[PDB]
Amino acid sequence: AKTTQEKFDALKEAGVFSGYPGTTDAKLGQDMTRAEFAKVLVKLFGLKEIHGQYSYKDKNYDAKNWAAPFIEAVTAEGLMQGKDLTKKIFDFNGKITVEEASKTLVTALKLEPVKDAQNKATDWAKGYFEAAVNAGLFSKDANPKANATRAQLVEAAFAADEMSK
Ligand SMILES: CO[C@@H]1O[C@@H]2CO[C@](C)(C(=O)O)O[C@H]2[C@H](O)[C@@H]1NC(C)=O
Ligand SMILES: CO[C@@H]1O[C@@H]2CO[C@](C)(C(=O)O)O[C@H]2[C@H](O)[C@@H]1NC(C)=O
Repeated sequence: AKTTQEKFDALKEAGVFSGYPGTTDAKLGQDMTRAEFAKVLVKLFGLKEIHGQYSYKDKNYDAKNWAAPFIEAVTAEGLMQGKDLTKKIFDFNGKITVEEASKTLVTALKLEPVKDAQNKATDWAKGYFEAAVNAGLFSKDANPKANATRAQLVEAAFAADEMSK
């Protein structure tokens, strides 16, 4: 049993995570954009990329956006939907939150969301967060509304990959 840095080393090896330019530093106290997390999900679950397609109307969401193949893939898969359907906004530059990540992983893992869960999560996310908590993907005193740290995401990702046989 294996430190957060060691889990990151393993996930980086398997191409799931990448680090930052000019440094081998994992920066586990830093946040992560929704674009970066979409990639992580794609690699975590071996989803196929989707090129030449753009389903969202965010500014600079187009063929010059390195993240679009990943954002399209997690969207076809049902793991992510964006933040509103009417305006078709994904918010690729915003940071992934623990309750958002929770949604994605609970769904990818086909776990049962909890009806009428009591916790601090946003309404739409309460069953997702509670299920993610009970799966050991996030700690029960993580803040569901806070941006997830890279440490928390390494831990959640590593645990999730375990749950896939
Ligand atoms: C700003 O450079 C980027 O940093 C990103 C950090 O978060 C993740 C999910 C990661 O793999 O660590 O994605 C990284 C990008 O791949 C990119 N990294 C590099 C080395 O250019
Ligand atoms: C603001 O509405 C929420 O946005 C969340 C963004 O993160 C994810 C994981 C997403 O699907 O991309 O979950 C979204 C929630 O379902 C919710 N989005 C909607 C359209 O209701």
